[PDB]
Amino acid sequence: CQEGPRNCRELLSQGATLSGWYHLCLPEGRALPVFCDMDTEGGGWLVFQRRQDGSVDFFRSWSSYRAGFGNQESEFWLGNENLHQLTLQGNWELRVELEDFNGNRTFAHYATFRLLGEVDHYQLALGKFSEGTAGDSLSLHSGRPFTTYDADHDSSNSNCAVIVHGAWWYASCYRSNLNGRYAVSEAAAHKYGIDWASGRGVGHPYRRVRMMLR
Ligand SMILES: C[C@H]1O[C@H](O)[C@H](O)C[C@H]1O
Ligand SMILES: [Ca+2]
Repeated sequence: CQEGPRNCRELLSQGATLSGWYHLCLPEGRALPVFCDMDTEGGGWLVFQRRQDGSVDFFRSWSSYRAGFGNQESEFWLGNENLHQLTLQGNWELRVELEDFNGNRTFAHYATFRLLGEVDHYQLALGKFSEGTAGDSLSLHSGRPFTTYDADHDSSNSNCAVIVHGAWWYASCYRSNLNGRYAVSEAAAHKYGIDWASGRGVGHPYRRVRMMLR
């Protein structure tokens, strides 16, 4: 791509008012299919992660997390390199949306979100918590490198990704684990699941999750 829209706000501004899959032209001149939410909170949100049904396996390698994986019509991880490139310029606010098995929605908002490069293991650079009924469960993870089952960078004597079955900016191990193993009900819940500590707490998973930037 020579050029095209740099982000979902630009798309909205030019009259793309329906949420859905669009192409962004990234700073290096590469076109990237992304999901834009044009409707929630004024719209213009780049949805980079979504859990909905357990249809997609989230227990994936460093390379899969780097490049992205999943299905456009359901669950996906956009990819760490994409997120690093997107967030190299500009301030992007993070909105996390969580929905439990009862359909109760709760949200968390952080002022900025940025990923460092692969050399720094896509370390998370997270702004301060602004508001959210779900509470703050990502602050712990700021300043921490990403780890996967084949790339242990956490602060644990073991590999947190293996132990807890996911991929995240693990410490030893987490306050949030949104890329963790899917569970279709509280009865099928895993020891460590799609957890938000300040929300429903560790071991008490959610039914739907999105992470998104604007
Ligand atoms: C071993 C450890 O794993 C994570 O950090 C959980 O949040 C709490 C705990 O059980
Ligand atoms: Ca370790």
